[PDB]
Amino acid sequence: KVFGRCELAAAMKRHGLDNYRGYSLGNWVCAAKFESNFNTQATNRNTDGSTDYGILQINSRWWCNDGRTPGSRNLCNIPCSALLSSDITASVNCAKKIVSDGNGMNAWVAWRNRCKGTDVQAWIRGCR
Ligand SMILES: C[C@@H](O)CN1CCN(CC(=O)O)CCN(CC(=O)O)CCN(CC(=O)O)CC1
Ligand SMILES: C[C@@H](O)CN1CCN(CC(=O)O)CCN(CC(=O)O)CCN(CC(=O)O)CC1
Ligand SMILES: [Cl-]
Ligand SMILES: [Cl-]
Ligand SMILES: [Cl-]
Ligand SMILES: [Gd]
Ligand code: NA
Repeated sequence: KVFGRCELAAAMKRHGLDNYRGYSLGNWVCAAKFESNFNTQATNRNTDGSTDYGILQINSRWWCNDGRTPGSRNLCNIPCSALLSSDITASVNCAKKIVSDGNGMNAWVAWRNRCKGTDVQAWIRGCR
């Protein structure tokens, strides 16, 4: 599924992401835009053999099982394929554990380089 901006904000807000660990809703929509272009089905292969999955490009090295990332962890206890669903529940619960782990939203390279220090509220501007 490719989400609209307002549609994704209302779904992330309903799953409790708004101000989660002090990160306003604008930071999360911004991250999703530059990680996946709002597409749940996005995948990107990393040079170490791990793969990034879904709207927030979560990372088979540590967070989920794709059966092809040797000696990796599954700390969200999910198949990576669950992170590609039109339902973002798995992606959101998994992101709650990542952003809680010590480095906050710096875990998302595109958030750090394209959202951090900007007018992030612009990303939910006009939404009900
Ligand atoms: C809401 C309208 O803006 C829709 N829109 C009309 C055309 N826009 C005009 C403009 O945005 O000023 C220019 C192109 N636009 C650049 C950009 O958005 O930054 C990329 C495509 N957009 C992406 C989007 O808007 O989400 C969809 C089409
Ligand atoms: C040409 C306009 O589209 C100018 N636009 C500024 C104003 N936009 C317009 C809008 O989308 O309504 C509102 C804020 N916008 C939200 C979003 O696009 O998702 C993020 C910033 N954008 C990033 C981008 O377009 O890639 C900068 C370019
Ligand atoms: Cl915001
Ligand atoms: Cl594996
Ligand atoms: Cl933090
Ligand atoms: Gd824009
Ligand atoms: Na794994």
